[PDB]
Amino acid sequence: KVTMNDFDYLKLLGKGTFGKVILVREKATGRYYAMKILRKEVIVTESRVLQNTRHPFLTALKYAFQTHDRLCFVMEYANGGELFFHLSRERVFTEERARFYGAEIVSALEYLHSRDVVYRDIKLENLMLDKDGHIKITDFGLTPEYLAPEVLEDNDYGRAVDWWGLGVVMYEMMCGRLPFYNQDHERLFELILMEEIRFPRTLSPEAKSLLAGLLKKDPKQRLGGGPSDAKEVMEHRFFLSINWQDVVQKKLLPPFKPQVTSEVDTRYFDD
Repeated sequence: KVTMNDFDYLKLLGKGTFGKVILVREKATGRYYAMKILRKEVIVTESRVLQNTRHPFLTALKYAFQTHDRLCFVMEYANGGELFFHLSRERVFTEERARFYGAEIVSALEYLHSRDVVYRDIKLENLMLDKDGHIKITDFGLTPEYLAPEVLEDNDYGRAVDWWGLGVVMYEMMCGRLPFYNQDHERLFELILMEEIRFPRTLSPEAKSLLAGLLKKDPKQRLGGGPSDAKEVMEHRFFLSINWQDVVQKKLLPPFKPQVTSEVDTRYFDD
């Protein structure tokens, strides 16, 4: 069985109300993982559910053990760096790059929704790349929150919020900044709920169509908020060139390859 003594401490990946996430190395394999340490005190929809949700673009739960105090989840750790870091080193991504990343995300989401699982955390900080250029949706953050309108108005974490999160993520990928990046900030509540999001002119009209769709304020009208869930999104104008089987097969080539030797390469483990 796994136990605290099976790992070497590397650094803190994230702290939080729920607990913390540490970057560790399993002495037996020399392999790297992120260990989420949840206070039992503080605490279900997070345990087991993720424990089993396995998908190419979802971080995998390697081991799940518990101390008498906390709950520990050792999960695979992408070593190709964080999306935020790559994005910012380019200000924006080519629309085809957005595309490449968004589709791997759509693939994960279609999957989670097929199991009546709402992700709630689709956002740039939760995105990393693995050694090969492929996306890994993480479960934790190392930025203003852009909750979905129905979450702000009704505390309604239904399927749609994931599509809303997909839109905010690609809007930033293609524009280089959030939708209300300049407008103060304590304004976010009223802006998200009632301000129209405007799109740069430099955006292909399909891309402009996708964003306008993913960012609909009415879940009932969002691209993906319809009973067909992911399908509305997989079949959007913006998404034609795509081969979804290809997508989930990791058969697509990543438009960017992180500069790591092997998953063992610890070079992205800094800033």
